[PDB]
Amino acid sequence: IPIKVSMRNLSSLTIAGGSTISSIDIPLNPLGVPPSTIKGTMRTAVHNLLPNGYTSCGEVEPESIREAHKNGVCDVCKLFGYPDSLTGCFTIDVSKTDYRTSYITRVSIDDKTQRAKEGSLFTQQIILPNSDISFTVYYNCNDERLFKLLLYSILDLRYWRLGRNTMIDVKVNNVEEICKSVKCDEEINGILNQLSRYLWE
RNA sequence: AUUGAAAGUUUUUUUUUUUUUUUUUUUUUUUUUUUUUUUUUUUUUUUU
Repeated sequence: IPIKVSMRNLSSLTIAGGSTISSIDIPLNPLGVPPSTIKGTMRTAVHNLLPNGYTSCGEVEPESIREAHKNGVCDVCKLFGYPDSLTGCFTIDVSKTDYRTSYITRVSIDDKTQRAKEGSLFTQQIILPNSDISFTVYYNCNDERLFKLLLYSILDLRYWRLGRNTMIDVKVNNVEEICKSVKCDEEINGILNQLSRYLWE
């Protein structure tokens, strides 16, 4: 079930990728925004903002993940996949490319005085705000509670940082096919309506 | 059902301080309010 999600950053969004040829203190990924960044950020938001009636490992160590999975549910961990049990649950791909770029710099003001610290000046590469990013979340499994959890994940992504504490506003450009596919629930309809438009008009 | 897997390149840092668009520069120098015009004409200090 495809989910055509369009996200537009509300600030000077940026991520650090890398390049052998680079000079900016804060690099950028050559392709743009990778699916891994989105997936990890969404998982973090879900764990920190966990909807009622769900379980989250909230662990980085795979051994700790296994220890949490000793009981063995971790609804969030099931949605994002066991380390070595399930092949997968959902996929993220980004098609749009060719973002805008500009080099800015930042300082660190002294505390005792109000002047900039001598030698605390570093630069940062950013993506210009109000730039649209479209990515599709292909959920291949067959489960409604996990699908609702994924929708809650996307919704919570709105109230969450994405790269250098940069605010974002997620928008879903498909409600008709989502309702047509399966489980056009009233709660599902309400959350999809909430995600249908930007939080900030 | 890929040899096979699951991890946000993330956190954290105010491009800030020092500096009066300031001093000097007189809206003055010149030009007669003069110029032609008669306070003039008419009238008996006086009658029954």
